[PDB]
Amino acid sequence: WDLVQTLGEGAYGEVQLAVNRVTEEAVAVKIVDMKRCPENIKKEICINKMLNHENVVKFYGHRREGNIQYLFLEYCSGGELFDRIEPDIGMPEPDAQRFFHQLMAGVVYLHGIGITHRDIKPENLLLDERDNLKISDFGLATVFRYNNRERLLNKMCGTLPYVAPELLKRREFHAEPVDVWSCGIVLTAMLAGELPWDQPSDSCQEYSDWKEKKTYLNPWKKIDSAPLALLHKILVENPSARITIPDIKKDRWYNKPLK
Ligand SMILES: Cc1cc2n[nH]c(=O)n2c2cc(-c3ccncc3)ccc12
Repeated sequence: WDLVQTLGEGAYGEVQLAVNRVTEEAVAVKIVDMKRCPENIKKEICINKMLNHENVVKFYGHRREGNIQYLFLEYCSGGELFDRIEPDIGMPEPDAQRFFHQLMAGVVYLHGIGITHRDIKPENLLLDERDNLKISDFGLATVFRYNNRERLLNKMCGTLPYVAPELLKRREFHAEPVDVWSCGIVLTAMLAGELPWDQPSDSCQEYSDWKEKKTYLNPWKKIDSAPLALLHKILVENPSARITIPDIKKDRWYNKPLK
């Protein structure tokens, strides 16, 4: 394999595009220099070897080589879902809905084999050539159920505007509804083209305005009542009152045929 261009850097390293010379196959390569991490990078591989789904970025292999680690990962040639949300516009409601469905199938599968991605946001929803959505990056993901026994979480991980309010208050919390919340901030982004708030916290006027049901404001006013009816159920402060993926699957707007 040989490295063509540089797809998305940041911290852990870079995903670079790599095309093989002879075979006519291109598939991305995360590059991690452990000088910082060795016990973390083996957790992402652990968790990647578990995964196999049409809505999750496939894993292929890895080669440790000195301080360097290479994670060979399915190439998603449609880029990020971040780059298809237009500022203060968002996207066509029928495209929003199609992506939510494929997003609920990826997380329904994760949750079923006891993984939680923990940092779901548009940057981490890649897309293939036929524009099917894939869940990407499991280096913050973790095992919230093993041998049919659930472990509540307590560590603060994620990105502040997608994170669930209980992750800043409660000292321990279930992993599933934190993924359900993130997926609802992603639904507001796809239909509103802005993120509602910095963080779901209490000295934050925007979140306090949502809890007061001031939907006559941004971003909620750019969203139609059907899919705003559903967001009302996902972005609930109390995790045990919050909706679940089987009850999203029966939502009016989730099963509404959109043009
Ligand atoms: C950050 C990241 C991880 C990744 N894993 N697998 C992939 O395809 N990517 C990425 C692919 C792109 C991309 C960029 C331009 N055109 C198509 C795809 C960008 C970032 C990533």
